[PDB]
Amino acid sequence: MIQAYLGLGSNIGDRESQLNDAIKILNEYDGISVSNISPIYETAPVGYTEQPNFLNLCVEIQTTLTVLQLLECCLKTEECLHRIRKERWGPRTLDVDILLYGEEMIDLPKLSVPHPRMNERAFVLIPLNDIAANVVEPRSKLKVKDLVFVDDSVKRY
Ligand SMILES: Nc1ncnc2c1ncn2[C@@H]1O[C@H](COP(=O)(O)CP(=O)(O)OP(=O)(O)O)[C@@H](O)[C@H]1O
Ligand SMILES: Nc1nc2nc(SCc3ccc(F)cc3)[nH]c2c(=O)[nH]1
Ligand SMILES: [Cl-]
Ligand SMILES: [Mg+2]
Ligand SMILES: [Mg+2]
Ligand code: NA
Ligand code: NA
Repeated sequence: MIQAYLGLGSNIGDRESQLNDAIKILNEYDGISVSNISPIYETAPVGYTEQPNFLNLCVEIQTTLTVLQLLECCLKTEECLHRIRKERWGPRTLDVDILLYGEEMIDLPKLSVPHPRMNERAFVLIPLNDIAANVVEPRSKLKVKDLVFVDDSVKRY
């Protein structure tokens, strides 16, 4: 059994209902057991143009899946939630990102763990710190509580 952390996001549709449904679906896969869920935060979009605000959270799982098996479950969950994939990025019903998989470092064309952008994302680190403050991010070798930073664009929902 591996302790892993997922980052979830939604910025279109009924954001909160979609996040809750996603967690339930994730938990229903054999080999994934949801053990903790952060508070939900409303967050300003980063890395693109002006877009509707996100609801973001983090989830702790105990898994017996390999990290690629896990990734398949994450992407299937997005499909259950009807996520649209057009030529250009836009708002999405659900995004399920693998943040951390134990202390492992994976670099494959289809999978990068720890997530390559997490250490500079408040919408990740603030909810992650609520459930994983003492977990080590293996690239930096820092605990989450030593990466997190204050960011007024991330608010409790
Ligand atoms: N840690 C990770 N978690 C989830 N998908 C990952 C991943 N590392 C790589 N991927 C790949 O990323 C592909 C595109 O996923 P998307 O969800 O569209 C990116 P995004 O989550 O919108 O952007 P972001 O990575 O900047 O958060 C997936 O099909 C998967 O193969
Ligand atoms: N707050 C926040 N910003 C995030 N930026 C990304 S990737 C660029 C992007 C893609 C589509 C979109 F509509 C807005 C921004 N994912 C995010 C997330 O989950 N939360
Ligand atoms: Cl969508
Ligand atoms: Mg994603
Ligand atoms: Mg993402
Ligand atoms: Na399960
Ligand atoms: Na790579």
